[PDB]
Amino acid sequence: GDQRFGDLVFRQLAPNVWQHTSYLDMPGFGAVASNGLIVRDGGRVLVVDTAWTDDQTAQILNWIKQEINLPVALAVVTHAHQDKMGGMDALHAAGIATYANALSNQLAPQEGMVAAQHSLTFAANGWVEPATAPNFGPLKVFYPGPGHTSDNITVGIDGTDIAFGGCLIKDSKAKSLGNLGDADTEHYAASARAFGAAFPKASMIVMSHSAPDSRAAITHTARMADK
Ligand SMILES: C[C@H](CS)C(=O)N1CCCCC[C@@H]1C(=O)O
Ligand SMILES: [Zn+2]
Ligand SMILES: [Zn+2]
Repeated sequence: GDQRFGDLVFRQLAPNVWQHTSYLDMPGFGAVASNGLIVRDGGRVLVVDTAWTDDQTAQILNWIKQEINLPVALAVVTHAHQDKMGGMDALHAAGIATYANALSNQLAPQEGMVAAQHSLTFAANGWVEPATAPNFGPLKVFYPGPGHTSDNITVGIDGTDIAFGGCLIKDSKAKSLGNLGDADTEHYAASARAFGAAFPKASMIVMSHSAPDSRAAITHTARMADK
């Protein structure tokens, strides 16, 4: 299943969907995996999240060229931390249009990230304002509320059973939500449940720091945020 391509790993999840995985030695935590997505929509490719670094992100684009060989129309990144936004400059160097929550772009400089070119804004109910996500094809973008960070967003893939929780969701047997340094501890639990309710038919939950899991990942995350 897994395909090793340099120091990255790619796994097909559905006919038009792949998970990209990249690793960063975080002193004190080991070599930490981070997952994002690659989606083919007809004659173009859409990317969810960068890798940790520009070099790794360029390797994602090289893998796309080899395995899909269609242009990358856009990328959307799911919050202003390095695992999701660390490779922005590589996307820009490649000419790819980039999108993030407006709040992620606001936070990017202080978090050490390069901002995306375009800002997404969200309705009161959490769904992206459609004019801010033009030409997103099957990507359905949802702001569940503050949790892992104030800016975290999530993405469903229409035509599949897949929803991507990014760093908000941990798998059903995880033991910790992380260090919570940037987390909204008051609202985290509600935000996790809101993600599940926004994508109620998704049976494959993809997330940044666990392999894909069933919907049990959402309720386990939500219970731990209760603490
Ligand atoms: C870099 C990354 C951005 S989500 C990060 O800070 N993490 C996630 C990796 C391992 C856990 C530590 C910390 C956390 O979530 O507590
Ligand atoms: Zn994060
Ligand atoms: Zn993360």
